[PDB]
Amino acid sequence: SGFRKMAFPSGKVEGCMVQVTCGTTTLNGLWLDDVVYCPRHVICTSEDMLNPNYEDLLIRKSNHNFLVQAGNVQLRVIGHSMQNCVLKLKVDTANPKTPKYKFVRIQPGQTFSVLACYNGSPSGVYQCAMRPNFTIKGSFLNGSCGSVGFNIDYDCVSFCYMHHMELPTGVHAGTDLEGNFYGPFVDRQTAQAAGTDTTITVNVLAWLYAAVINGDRWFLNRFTTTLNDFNLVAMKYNYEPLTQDHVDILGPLSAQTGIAVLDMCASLKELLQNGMNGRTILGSALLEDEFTPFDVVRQCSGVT
Amino acid sequence: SGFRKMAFPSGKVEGCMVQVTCGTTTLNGLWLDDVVYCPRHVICTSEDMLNPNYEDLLIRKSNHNFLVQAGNVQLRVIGHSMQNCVLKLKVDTANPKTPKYKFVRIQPGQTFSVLACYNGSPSGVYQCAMRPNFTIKGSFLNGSCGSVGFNIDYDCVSFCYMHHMELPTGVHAGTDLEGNFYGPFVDRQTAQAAGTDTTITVNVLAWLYAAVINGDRWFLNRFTTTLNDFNLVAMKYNYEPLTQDHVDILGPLSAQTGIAVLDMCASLKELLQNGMNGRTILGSALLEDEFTPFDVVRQCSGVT
Ligand SMILES: c1ccc(SCCN2CCOCC2)cc1
Ligand SMILES: c1ccc(SCCN2CCOCC2)cc1
Repeated sequence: SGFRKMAFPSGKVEGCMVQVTCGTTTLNGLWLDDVVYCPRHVICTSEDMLNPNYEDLLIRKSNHNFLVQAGNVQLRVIGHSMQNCVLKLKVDTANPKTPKYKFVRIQPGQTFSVLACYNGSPSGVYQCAMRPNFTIKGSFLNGSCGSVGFNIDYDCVSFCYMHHMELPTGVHAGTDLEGNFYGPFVDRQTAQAAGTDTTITVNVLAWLYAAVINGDRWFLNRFTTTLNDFNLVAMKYNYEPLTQDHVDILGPLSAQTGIAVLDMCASLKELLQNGMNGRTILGSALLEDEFTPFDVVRQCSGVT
Repeated sequence: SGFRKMAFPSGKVEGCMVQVTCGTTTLNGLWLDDVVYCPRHVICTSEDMLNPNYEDLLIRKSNHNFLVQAGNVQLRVIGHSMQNCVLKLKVDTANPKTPKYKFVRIQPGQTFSVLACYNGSPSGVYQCAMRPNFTIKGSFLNGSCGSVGFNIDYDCVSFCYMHHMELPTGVHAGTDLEGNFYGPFVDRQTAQAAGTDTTITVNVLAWLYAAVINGDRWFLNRFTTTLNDFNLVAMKYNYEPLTQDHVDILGPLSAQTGIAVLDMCASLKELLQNGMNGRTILGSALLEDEFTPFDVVRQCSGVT
């Protein structure tokens, strides 16, 4: 029993982290096979970052300008290319610790683990969610760029995020591993404001199911609702609309607990309208939205 | 910027996890050098667990009754001994992935990472604290016993916890790596009730400092207090007494922020007396106590 905000074990990703230096900028890269992936802004001076022309800055860079260090050993760069907002540095050595892997682009509401790194060395691992406004709420200091977000399926690491920047509001923006930003963000030091940070409703419902499975049940009420009625309440409270696809994904948790999805929606509706009245659910005084239905099943069933 | 509940990177510990089976009981062991450490209740039938005599049960066990599997490869057991509530299985092979390590016994209020494992395979990593009642609030299903808690200092893993049992209240109890339980708990299926789960005051103050460093400052007030006055409030709210040792440990955070420790105590006093009034601090609607002063400095400074 118990329910914790749990990250994937980080060892497979730890084995992939390297330091990339270009001139005076050092950040992190991801070494998979004979390619090192890193944010393209590694080529920028803090001056360049106000309005960088990346193609023009890169003309001034040779293979030997990218210094790649894996532990205390230098890798030989034998090619480089820019794919969207990432650089791919071809090295002469395949990473011997390369796990089975994929590159995936996640949808808002999806959770993943971040291995926060500095100078190619891991500092910590935490769980977070792609917010509906395509930001994440991370913990990143200068030097953390190129840190990655991932999910694991048994022995296959799916990489979904590489860290690139902090908005003036202290929320985080980044790319998939093909270098495409999540949301409308660009790798430039400009005014970039995030949109509404709505609550990920299907994840709150998943976590309420986790609560019931773990014996936190005070919030279960006598009511039900409809998807349309619930959705009127969701819109009022800046919650994401609930779809039938979300209802279907919650089916296994509904089945385990015997609480119909729409009844749990009616419990959620009362919590929104009434507040928690100083009570907690799974040690939280707010409704947690960074567990997916898949996360709750995985944790509640003990998948390795 | 940002502040996350962050676990240590788990790779060094992942390399140490093995499956231990005795008869029909499978749980996790920790393989360091040529010794595998696991809970002694691996020798018990669910029947034995009501009133086990471990010395008598162990007489019936030979080296060949302990099946130790590291990945898909069997280890040869060449000796076994019982140290308090752990078994030490001597194997014929030193773990080649043995990190630099220590065994430490932590104090209540200290935080550590747990690598939750099943059948010797890692499922997840999370951060938690030794509660003042010597329980922890984990996420452990059947088969998770022998999962370990640890801290890392650069390249040295300090192991502080091995998981042994769940109390009837769904909180967790375990040992240090010499097999001594934290608190008064025993490895028997009996009535064992936990004492008061007080709040770890020095950790709340550390997290309020983290909040100020990260720009969450609404709760800063115009007041100060004394250690005696604060402590009268702490006792009323089931907070641990604050000592001058705690004040001294908060000194670096006081210095960074320019907020005297006793002024932050006065802010905490007002939050206790007034509540949060529907506001949040670092995305929490309650006062978080599972970050130590050392954790806040580590995260806020980017140690690897
Ligand atoms: C993010 C990162 C990688 C992928 S793999 C599919 C992408 N393709 C395949 C390779 O050419 C470019 C487009 C998906 C999402
Ligand atoms: C917990 C686990 C191990 C230690 S090392 C010091 C313990 N000693 C040394 C070995 O003999 C038994 C006593 C400390 C706390």
